[PDB]
Amino acid sequence: SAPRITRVETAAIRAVPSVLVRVWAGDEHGLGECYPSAPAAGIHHIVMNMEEQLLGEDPRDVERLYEKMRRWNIFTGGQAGAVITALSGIETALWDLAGKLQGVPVYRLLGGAFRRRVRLYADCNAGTVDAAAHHIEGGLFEEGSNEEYIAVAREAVERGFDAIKLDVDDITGPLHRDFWNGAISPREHEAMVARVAAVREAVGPEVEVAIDMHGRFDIPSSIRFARAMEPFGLLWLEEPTPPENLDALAEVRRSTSTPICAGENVYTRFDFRELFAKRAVDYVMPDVAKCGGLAEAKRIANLAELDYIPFAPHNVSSPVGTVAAAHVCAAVSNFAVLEWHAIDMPHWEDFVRYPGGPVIREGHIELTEEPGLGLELDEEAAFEHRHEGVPFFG
Amino acid sequence: SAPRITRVETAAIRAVGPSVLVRVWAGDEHGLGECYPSAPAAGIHHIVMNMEEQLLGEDPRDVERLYEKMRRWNIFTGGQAGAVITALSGIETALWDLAGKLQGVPVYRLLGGAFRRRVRLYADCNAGTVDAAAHHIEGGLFEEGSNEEYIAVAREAVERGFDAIKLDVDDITGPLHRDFWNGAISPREHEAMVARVAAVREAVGPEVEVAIDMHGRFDIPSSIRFARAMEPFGLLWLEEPTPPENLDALAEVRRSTSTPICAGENVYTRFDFRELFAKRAVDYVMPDVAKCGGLAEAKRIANLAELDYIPFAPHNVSSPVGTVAAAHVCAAVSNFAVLEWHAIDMPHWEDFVRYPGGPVIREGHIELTEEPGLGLELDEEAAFEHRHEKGVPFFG
Ligand SMILES: [Mg+2]
Ligand SMILES: [Mg+2]
Repeated sequence: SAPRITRVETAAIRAVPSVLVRVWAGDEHGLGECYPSAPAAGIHHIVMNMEEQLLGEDPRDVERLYEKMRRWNIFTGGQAGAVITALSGIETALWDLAGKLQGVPVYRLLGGAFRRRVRLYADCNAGTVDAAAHHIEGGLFEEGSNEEYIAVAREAVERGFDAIKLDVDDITGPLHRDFWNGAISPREHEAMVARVAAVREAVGPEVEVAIDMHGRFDIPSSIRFARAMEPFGLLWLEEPTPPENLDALAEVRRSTSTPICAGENVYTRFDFRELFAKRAVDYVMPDVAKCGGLAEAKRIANLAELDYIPFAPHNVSSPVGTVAAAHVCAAVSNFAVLEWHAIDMPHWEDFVRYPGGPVIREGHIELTEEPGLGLELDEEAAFEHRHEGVPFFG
Repeated sequence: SAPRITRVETAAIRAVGPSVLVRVWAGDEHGLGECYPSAPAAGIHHIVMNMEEQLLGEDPRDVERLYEKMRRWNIFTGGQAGAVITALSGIETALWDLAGKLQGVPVYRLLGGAFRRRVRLYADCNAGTVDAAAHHIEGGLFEEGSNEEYIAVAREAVERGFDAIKLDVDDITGPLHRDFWNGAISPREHEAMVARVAAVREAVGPEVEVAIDMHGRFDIPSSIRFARAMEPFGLLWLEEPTPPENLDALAEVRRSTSTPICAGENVYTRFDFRELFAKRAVDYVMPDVAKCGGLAEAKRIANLAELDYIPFAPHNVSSPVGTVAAAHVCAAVSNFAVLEWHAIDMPHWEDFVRYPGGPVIREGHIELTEEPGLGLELDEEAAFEHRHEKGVPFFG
């Protein structure tokens, strides 16, 4: 029927505040989500600014369409982050649209499906953190902070999960001497270990538990703290050091038996190419809605596959972004677990209408056979949660 | 008195591209900075604005501490590089300016001092051909006799007082380029390029310095074959033969020829230039102060290169505001070589700022004053006359 790109519109929903991107091929459209990065207003204008390049194009050639917007930003931050996260949502939409247009589920456009049910892992939060992921409410030198954690974990296993994840950082805490260096104090140190030890005993073994450090610390601290984690048999220790020098991560990884994980803050495929080269990790966790979309993500997984490195994507978006990734995780032979950060957000599922009923069930996500992404945004619901600048389509 | 930050405003002008202007206030006082023309100026705008809740009340004198505040503030919000970095770059400049006005000392005297007082520039002789993605408009490289048009400008620059010229040689959208996706150079497309080079060299002479940009569009084979050909013309350097992602590739090319390899306009932050210098991929380095991270960042970057005896020649595509700040840094480092000027084609470039003596540039050089904070002033008038309709609201 020779379809063509007709219009591209955005919208900002409040979740974990992500931006939705809709791409129309006449009466048809695809839906995309953009990792909640920097200001939503920003992603917005970046995405809309990509419309010219899109208009009049054929949706079925998404990979080509990707390289197009990507190379068009070479001199305007196309290696960057925001510009790419903005591209992540568009690409998803295109994938959604292409699948529906040809009438096939996205994963069949990614090489088929190695599996049809994807397993997840749930995050467990303490108080209230800010944009920099710092605890405004709660912390190491707190009180029922640990119990608060153990509780969330319990509910997580209860709700059907067998993989949990929690952070152990607090830089704006009283237990931290200086904000600028990455040093951990003797006392600050053992306080962390205890937080870990506690949850480990509560959940007992046979329950995968990963720990996040939000890349705040220095070489010595990271190393010290990592050896400490060894007797706990963690699924992994996330970003011990700052995301900018991968050589440091490698040095840390190389220093202990505890497995290392990162990827959340590395963008293009070219960058993971370097991450892998430095043998910097045991597990890779890129974010589909943030790194460049499903296509980019599959590649990254393919690269890791050559080294027998497990693929466990980072995900902190609505049911949309989450399903986008589910599709990727299904066409990748070396997938491990997909992240879920919504144990604390009751309305999460109201953002979309999924076939079976809920998206998540028994700790997994059961992908269907419907055409492309197989979703349906509930517009009144989404509006009921719209972030309030980024216009809601109209 | 305890100056604290009080207000942060933006504004998008029309330089070589829509560029966000940043103004920071600490009471009656303010500092001025200019962002690099990245993506939609609106995005740069918002990013900058979203940054205000982090500055209010801060002592704008500990500038470096504030960059790290915002940079680190953006760990999980695209702060590793690109847009967010170009944005902060503007805000950084402002503060570095504000601070100088407060302490009452020119900026270079805050960056460790000056090695030289007047900085030499180089003229890009492809300024008006500008495509948002660096592609060449209405024809490109080959055509009737473009070589003529280029020699005209080359000479126009020498006359203008310059002794350093920059030229393009890529026409990916031209009739002589077989495919837009691979980066192969055809037999005839190749001769076309060398022709452009030869034509300009024979015209201007051997003492004028000429560098050539490839806008990083080619594969290993083409880059290498073209580089080996650039050897006889004694170029100043050859800019980005391969795409800006893989530096190992850029390094592989550099080991290939005797033609000097230069790069750096597409890499942000000290952390990334470290890897660059690590791979020994450049003969020259050229980050962009209004894009990479700020004067401070740019100085660190120069220092890293100094270690390896590598020349520092920043990429410049901004108005008098960004441009001058760039010279402050050019002054505070021993390995400075040449700063870029990309406005030979726009008559009102100077009408944006009121500069101490007469104009800013004078005979291919920029002389620096002892006037606190940069030493320049926004001709609010001209500024607004050339505002940008698309949408970032002016200073109010
Ligand atoms: Mg994380
Ligand atoms: Mg260039």
